[PDB]
Order: sequence, then structure tokens, then C-alpha cells
Amino acid sequence: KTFKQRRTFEQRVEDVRLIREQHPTKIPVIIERYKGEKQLPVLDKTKFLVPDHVNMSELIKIIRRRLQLNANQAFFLLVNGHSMVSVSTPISEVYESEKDEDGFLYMVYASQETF
Ligand SMILES: NC(=S)Nc1ccccc1OC(F)(F)F
Ligand SMILES: [Cl-]
Repeated sequence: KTFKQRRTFEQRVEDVRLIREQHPTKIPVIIERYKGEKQLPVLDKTKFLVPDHVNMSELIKIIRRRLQLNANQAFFLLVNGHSMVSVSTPISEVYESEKDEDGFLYMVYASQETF
């Protein structure tokens, strides 16, 4: 069901290596709906190439636009299992400290801050 489940550590590593080769300026991001989530829809896909200059605040806006949410629907985004300490950090910086050992940056979203 979840991404890590569907692809071997070997396969995830090689896809990150291909994104480096073909999209050197993009951060490889996995974005998944919390398996408990009731309100928010599921995304059209799982794997995103994010321009390395966008900050977490702009990534949240991007995903809210992708889900086509409205002003008073809630949205929380966990990175590498935990709350973001700041939304102003460039995703290049966030990647370097929060990346998985496979090379992806893992994110999960929910309507509840209590995931
Ligand atoms: N659409 C995605 S997933 N990423 C993206 C972002 C900005 C420009 C182009 C993009 O696609 C590309 F990475 F495939 F090039
Ligand atoms: Cl590129």
C-alpha cells in the first residue's frame, strides 16, 4: 500500500540516482496521505520533483492547490515522521537534514495535527 512497501530499498535508491541524473536541480519527495485520514482526498501520485529553492511554506501551498482545498479546510504536513520546526527553510536545507537513507524526503499529510 505505502511507497516503501511497494519498492525495494535497492529500487528506491536507483530511482533517486536517476532523478539526480535527469533532474539534478529537483528534490525527490514522497508525499503520502496519513493511513487514518478521513477528510482530505488522496493525491493523483506519490513521487514529486520539487524545485530545490522553494521553502516549506510554498510546498504546503502547492499541495493544497494540488488537493484543490478551500480556505478553512485544515492541512498538516509531517516531514521525516515529525512536525516542521519552520516553514521558511528552503527545501534544499530541509532535504540535507531530513532525507531518508534511500535518498527520498518523506512527507505525510492530515486534517488533524494529532496524526
Ligand atoms: N511536476 C513535477 S513532479 N516537478 C516539476 C516541478 C517544476 C518544474 C518541472 C517539474 O517536473 C519535472 F521535474 F519533471 F521536470
Ligand atoms: Cl535539473
